[PDB]
Amino acid sequence: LVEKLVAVDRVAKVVKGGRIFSFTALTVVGDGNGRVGFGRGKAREVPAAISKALEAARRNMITVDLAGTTLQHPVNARHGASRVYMQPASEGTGVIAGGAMRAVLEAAGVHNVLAKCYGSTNAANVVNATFKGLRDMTSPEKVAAKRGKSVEEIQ
RNA sequence: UAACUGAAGAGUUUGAUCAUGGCUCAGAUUGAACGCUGGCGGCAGGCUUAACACAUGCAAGUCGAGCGGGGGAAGGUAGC
Repeated sequence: LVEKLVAVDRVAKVVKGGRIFSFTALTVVGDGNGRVGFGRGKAREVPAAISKALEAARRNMITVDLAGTTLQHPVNARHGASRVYMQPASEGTGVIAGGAMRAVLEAAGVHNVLAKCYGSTNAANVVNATFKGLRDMTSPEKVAAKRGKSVEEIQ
């Protein structure tokens, strides 16, 4: 099970006579063959936050249907102010995307894809948008089943 | 046979946060200039500014089988 750590940030909370500092961690876990999830964790120390984030990522998982090593069709997704566009590519292209998208795509098992961010580049929001798009991608068999047709009829 | 296949972000407003929004950076390119340094070859390029003023040399001649004159070389013949 491959695990990636997207970002680590230090946050502060104000009390009388000083401030309390903490750490947040965003991580993405996956199997490399269509199962992927992400999570966040808050702690006083960085390793504890990473462990909690990994546990949350393992608890929140979905299944993604791929076409070999690439996407089925172009995808547009959004979450808040972050918008993402993803497009299938031919073999040998690679993963042409930013780090936040790259982590999710590589954990989910995509090898050739072109991706682009618009709007805000906040890591959590970008991961959310990419996750939603991968969740909502469809497939010819599902399309044929829903329309009451055959795969060769659908083309 | 073939004539196309293509898109990455980062820093900075606050005691944290999300958004909006400017500024800055990572690329490619040049008829370039400057600083330090400097062996060779091939192929290219070389006043972007004053359509400012120009010394000097060259950059449009050729035809005697169109024509009349006129020159200077030799040769031959004569004499002394």
